[PDB]
Amino acid sequence: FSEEQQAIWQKAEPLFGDEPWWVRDLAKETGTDEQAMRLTLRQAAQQGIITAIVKDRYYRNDRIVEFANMIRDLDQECGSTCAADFRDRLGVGRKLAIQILEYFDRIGFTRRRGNDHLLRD
RNA sequence: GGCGGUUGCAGGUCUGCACCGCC
Ligand SMILES: [Ca+2]
Ligand SMILES: [Ca+2]
Ligand SMILES: [Ca+2]
Ligand SMILES: [Cl-]
Ligand SMILES: [Cl-]
Ligand SMILES: [Mg+2]
Ligand SMILES: [Mg+2]
Ligand SMILES: [Mg+2]
Ligand SMILES: [Mg+2]
Ligand SMILES: [Mg+2]
Ligand SMILES: [Mg+2]
Ligand SMILES: [Mg+2]
Ligand SMILES: [Mg+2]
Ligand SMILES: [Mg+2]
Ligand SMILES: [Mg+2]
Ligand SMILES: [Mg+2]
Ligand SMILES: [Mg+2]
Ligand SMILES: [Mg+2]
Ligand SMILES: [Mg+2]
Ligand SMILES: [Mg+2]
Ligand SMILES: [Mg+2]
Ligand SMILES: [Mg+2]
Ligand code: NA
Repeated sequence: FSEEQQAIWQKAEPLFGDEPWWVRDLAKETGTDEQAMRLTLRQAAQQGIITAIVKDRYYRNDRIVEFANMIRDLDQECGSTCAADFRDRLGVGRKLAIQILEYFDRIGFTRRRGNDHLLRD
């Protein structure tokens, strides 16, 4: 973190609860230039503090670990995790549910086969 | 009706519907 990036992070940081954040919303909320916020969160993600599931949409890393354990729970009730079941269980729209699931697919946590996300590890 | 929107909801996925913007 530069000095400008450290001042906007102390701003952005308390706002990271259980919900994901778009860069642009973080920026509107803390009175910071959108692009300046974009670079600060990218460095926050290089540190290992927050993870972008899609470009500019971030969760705290411990939130990700909880989602990974929800996939383990559903895998064991159903035999696998599909979009519809995950978004039912999360209580969120299907679009965020698929963003999260496709995140895990591309880190190799799960693999997609048809509608299912199968535990890979 | 056309073109759009890091909008929402759905269905595996780039479309439908809704809402907004410009015509
Ligand atoms: Ca894990
Ligand atoms: Ca299933
Ligand atoms: Ca499995
Ligand atoms: Cl959430
Ligand atoms: Cl990623
Ligand atoms: Mg939502
Ligand atoms: Mg629903
Ligand atoms: Mg909603
Ligand atoms: Mg999606
Ligand atoms: Mg497939
Ligand atoms: Mg019309
Ligand atoms: Mg459009
Ligand atoms: Mg937005
Ligand atoms: Mg767009
Ligand atoms: Mg949309
Ligand atoms: Mg919009
Ligand atoms: Mg379909
Ligand atoms: Mg496809
Ligand atoms: Mg397309
Ligand atoms: Mg429509
Ligand atoms: Mg109307
Ligand atoms: Mg109107
Ligand atoms: Na939990």
